[PDB]
Amino acid sequence: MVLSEGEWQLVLHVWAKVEADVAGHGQDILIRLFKSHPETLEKFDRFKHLKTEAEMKASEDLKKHGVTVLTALGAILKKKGHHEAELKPLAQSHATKHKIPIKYLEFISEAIIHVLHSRHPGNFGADAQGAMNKALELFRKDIAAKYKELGYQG
Ligand code: HEM
Ligand SMILES: [Xe]
Ligand SMILES: [Xe]
Ligand SMILES: [Xe]
Ligand SMILES: [Xe]
Repeated sequence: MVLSEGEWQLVLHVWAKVEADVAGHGQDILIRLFKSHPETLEKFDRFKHLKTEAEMKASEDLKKHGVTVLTALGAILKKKGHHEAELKPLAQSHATKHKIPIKYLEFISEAIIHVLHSRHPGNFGADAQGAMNKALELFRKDIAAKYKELGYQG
């Protein structure tokens, strides 16, 4: 699939607002993911112990990881489809070391969309959400193709 420049503009415009507070958005997204789909938390031996939303919000370690996640995603989105080089090490670590199924990438995509919708209603109307969804679908499609080459695809 290919996004139009108009679609990338909608994605990068709302992303510019996300970058004003990377740590805060990273925290919101990861917490939303763990509350909505508790099973995903089991993949993080680093955070499995967190029992409540309050503990999650208080974790400095969780906030640091959210920044790492958003920084990696932001670098990919800014390539506007030319992300082959950036995707390789991510696909390798998530397929071979972390063992993250495609299903879980769908869950975090949903979490990202929910958070942007709540925090940026004026910059995340239907058209902007559709463009972000297309961008995340492209990301997942390419990661899935990589998983298959690496011998995981699941
Ligand atoms: C938007 C998608 C995601 C991005 C861009 C992303 C990015 C990253 C980055 C940059 C790292 C550190 C380097 C590495 O290990 O590759 C990482 C580590 C990791 N990721 Fe992801 N990730 C994503 C989704 C997920 C999901 C959905 C899960 C599981 C539910 C997951 C589980 C992990 C785990 C277990 C680690 C290691 C954490 C640690 O112990 O330090 N990731 N991820
Ligand atoms: Xe995140
Ligand atoms: Xe990933
Ligand atoms: Xe994603
Ligand atoms: Xe992408």
